[PDB]
Amino acid sequence: ALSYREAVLRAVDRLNEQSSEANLYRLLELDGTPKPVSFTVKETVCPRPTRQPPELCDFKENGRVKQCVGTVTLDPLDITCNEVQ
Repeated sequence: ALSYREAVLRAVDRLNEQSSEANLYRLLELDGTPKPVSFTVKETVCPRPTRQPPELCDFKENGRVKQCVGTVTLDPLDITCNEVQ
């Protein structure tokens, strides 16, 4: 469970690392073999090149919200996030 939650936060970090957007996204809601994941992330006030954990970054109001899905290994990134329509 805990390792699970941590792998999701870790994924959020990777999405931010691979991102091309201006700001860091932060976890909004969390809904051996890789485990399925489904969670939403939301845009924060912190600009992408910032060595600040996203959880210390306030959400941007009216900031973009995305739904991410895929998998995580409790020990490559396999999640794709699409803006919520």
